[PDB]
Amino acid sequence: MKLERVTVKNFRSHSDTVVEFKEGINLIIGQNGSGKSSLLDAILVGLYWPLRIKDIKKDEFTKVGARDTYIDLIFEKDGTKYRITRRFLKGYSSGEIHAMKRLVGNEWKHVTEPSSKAISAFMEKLIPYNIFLNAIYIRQGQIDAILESDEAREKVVREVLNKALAREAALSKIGELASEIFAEFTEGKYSEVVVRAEENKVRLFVVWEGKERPLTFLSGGERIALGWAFRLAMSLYLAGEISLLILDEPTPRKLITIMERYLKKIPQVILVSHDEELKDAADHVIRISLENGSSKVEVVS
Repeated sequence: MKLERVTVKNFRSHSDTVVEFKEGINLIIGQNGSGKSSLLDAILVGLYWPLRIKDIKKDEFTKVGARDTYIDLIFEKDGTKYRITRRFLKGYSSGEIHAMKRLVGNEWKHVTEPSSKAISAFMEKLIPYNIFLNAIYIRQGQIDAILESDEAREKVVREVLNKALAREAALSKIGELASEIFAEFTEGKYSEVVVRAEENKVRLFVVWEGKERPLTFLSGGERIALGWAFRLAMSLYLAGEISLLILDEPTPRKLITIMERYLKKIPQVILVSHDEELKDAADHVIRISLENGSSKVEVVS
């Protein structure tokens, strides 16, 4: 899946936001409170309405203000360009209008009935809900939680993936994938990460000199590298392949190398951050700022 264009009108601080996405790493940059994460949220809801994204309530779309709330997402998947349009009307005569069309030549045509249920049903076939919200979308805090502790890690795994028979196999596979990725991250310094399952506790080890070692055995960058390797391994386990990554703001140097080496091999990456240092590591730079109480976009690269 490849996002192309997102238009958000009257959702949170986005009065009239239009963003064009392209191949490679797309960096959305700006100070805190600019509305980047909310734009991501808008994309997610735009894709998977009326399913629950995070703790977002439908009211934010259906019952705020007098002006229409408008979400318009254009994306490509398997050669076909799709366009989802959701319009929420306010006031006395309030309601909802939902459409999903595909591009035939130079004209948009409905892929299904213009209703929430049908569009949802279609999207479930196009890209299942749990896939996007776990394989594609990397929510902020998950890496930390992975690197926090065994219980937290267990929490993250349980969150991302969802009867221990499948749990074990899943963690084994994820172990393999994570080994493979972490082997790349550390340039072969390590070749095997061990993911052990226990009663409400997922243990994560790295092998050194044949013997296993815990998180503290690693350097500062090696740990974050391991966390990323694990999370990405889980994504890969879920999707079977990584074509699109949407990265919520990573906690505020190894990120640069992780971007330069790994993420640039991915067809499309959407990254949100306030860190200017990342600009050189991106293929396309979109700057967003809060002005007069509304988000404002400018294209840099």
